[PDB]
Amino acid sequence: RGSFVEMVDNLRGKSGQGYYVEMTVGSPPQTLNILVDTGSSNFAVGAAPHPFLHRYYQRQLSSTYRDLRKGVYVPYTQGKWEGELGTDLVSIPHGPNVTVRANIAAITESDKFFINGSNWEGILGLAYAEIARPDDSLEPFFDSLVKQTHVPNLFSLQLCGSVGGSMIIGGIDHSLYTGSLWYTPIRREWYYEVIIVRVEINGQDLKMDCKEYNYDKSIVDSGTTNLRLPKKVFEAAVASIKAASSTEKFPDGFWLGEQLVCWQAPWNIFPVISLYLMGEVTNQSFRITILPQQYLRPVEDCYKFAISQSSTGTVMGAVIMEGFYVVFDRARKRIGFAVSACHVHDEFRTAAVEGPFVTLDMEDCGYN
Ligand SMILES: C[C@]1(c2cc(NC(=O)c3ccc(C#N)cn3)ccc2F)N=C(N)O[C@H](C(F)(F)F)[C@@H]1F
Ligand code: NA
Ligand code: NA
Repeated sequence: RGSFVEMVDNLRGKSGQGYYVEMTVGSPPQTLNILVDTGSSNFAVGAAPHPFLHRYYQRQLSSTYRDLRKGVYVPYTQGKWEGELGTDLVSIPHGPNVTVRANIAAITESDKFFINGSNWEGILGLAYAEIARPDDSLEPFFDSLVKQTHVPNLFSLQLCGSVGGSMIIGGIDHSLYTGSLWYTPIRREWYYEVIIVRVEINGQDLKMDCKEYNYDKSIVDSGTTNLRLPKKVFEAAVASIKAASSTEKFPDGFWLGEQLVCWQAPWNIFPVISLYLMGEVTNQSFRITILPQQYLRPVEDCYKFAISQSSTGTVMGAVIMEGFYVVFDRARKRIGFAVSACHVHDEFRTAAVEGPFVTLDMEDCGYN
């Protein structure tokens, strides 16, 4: 409760490749770097010598592996993986001092899944059983951790935008954030779905039916880079950001993430984005505010516009999370946000989490 020195700084990454944590699977333990992903629910690890991989799970070396004699096939818009289901013993060396028997999908075939040049070999899906594959009977890693140990049912993430950060399993570390935590209800335990109730660009409202913000869902997802916005909201958001900054002109492809843009060694024209999220109390909300620093990503002085359009709803990816300490408070069905002690900023403006605000009709903002 409160202080977890052994877990601080337990994430690494490369800009553009996500954040991963060291884990061990089997007996004797096999060390693997595993992508932290709050927008999926399978613990899926490379188990065959794909050329992009530094290492992979060799089930044959493990005395504690149990075969579930069941295959899984998992396609996405981009690519897919297939593998074999089983269970084995898992630890997190820079996490709690416990070992749990967990489901593992040993990935035996993949396309456009693994990143060439990255340092991770699997994915730790931290969301709920409802979106596990093949079906909701394949219990996720975190539910196994909680069922088999005294670890409380919550974890928190500080993603520092090369990259690093902290995954605190079982608690909150107060050194990772400043000011207060504000909480939004997890609307349904599948993804970490939340409800956005207002959006402002430099404190001007987009003024849309708030149902549009959440069409068909909004989620918090450390396994995606961009702030992704429903097409209609995305149209409104860039129209308003373009206008906000038109002191400078940029090729239009830029706004679609189709070309990059460059300077040397300009931020103050770019506006802040405020998302107000449904609060814990009736008619109460709070707001989180991000900086151009989060939505303009460095590529290597050339940046990518990292807000993009979506047909799967809003996705608050690593772009949003890197401003904030984010507490995934599963025991109470709520996600807390606070200003991260490590967020990328400047002398003028800071990322911010403020409340309470009075917002009426917040349940209308949910899509059904
Ligand atoms: C399972 C999945 C996934 C994520 C990544 N993520 C990354 O490669 C990555 C790269 C950079 C950053 C950062 N910052 C974070 N993540 C790669 C493959 C993959 F299948 N997880 C999520 N949430 O969304 C992906 C989707 F549903 F979109 F397909 C997909 F489900
Ligand atoms: Na328990
Ligand atoms: Na603090």
